[PDB]
Amino acid sequence: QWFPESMRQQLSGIFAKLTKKVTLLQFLDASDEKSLELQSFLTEFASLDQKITLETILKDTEPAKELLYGIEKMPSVVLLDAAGNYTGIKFSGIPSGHEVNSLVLAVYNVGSEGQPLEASLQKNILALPKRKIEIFVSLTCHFCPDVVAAAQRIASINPHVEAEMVDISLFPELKKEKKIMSVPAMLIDGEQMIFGSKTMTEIIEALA
Repeated sequence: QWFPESMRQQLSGIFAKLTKKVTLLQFLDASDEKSLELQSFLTEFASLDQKITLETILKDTEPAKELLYGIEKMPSVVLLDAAGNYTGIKFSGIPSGHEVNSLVLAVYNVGSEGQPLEASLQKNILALPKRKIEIFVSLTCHFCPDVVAAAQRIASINPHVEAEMVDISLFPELKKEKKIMSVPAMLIDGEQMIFGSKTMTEIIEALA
């Protein structure tokens, strides 16, 4: 239902490049509709390749784990590498529709060596401090996934950077509070709100 053969053909090409295992860990609230929707989406996504595993934990049954991953917004899924460690990559909401690009890229960067990158960028990425990036998106926003994938790639490389995709349409009170008028919007820690499309260099500069 979620993925047509047209898209499975595309994603099969990318998931052939996976050299390492990857775990998608959902924190499932059984009484919320969006959680069960996310489970359905992730179940079908995980069946696209053997190296992708879906693990399910019920919300409010593992407080130690929820602390460790910083599980606040719902619905929620986090990415773990082959060793079982938290990559810093999180999705708050369902990355369906056009955000499938973000989940695919995140899984690729965690499940492989990644694309070859300029050494100047590589050393700038490793040089960053402790950071928490929130990338606000809508499911129909065409320029959003590229910004999510750039931020979430930094998180995959640097162990202290964390990158959370947030479907802002699911959190209307946060939209008014932080004044998220356009999208993609990007919030680093608390502090700095950055609207519009951005490059890897610009994102690293705002994270410096």
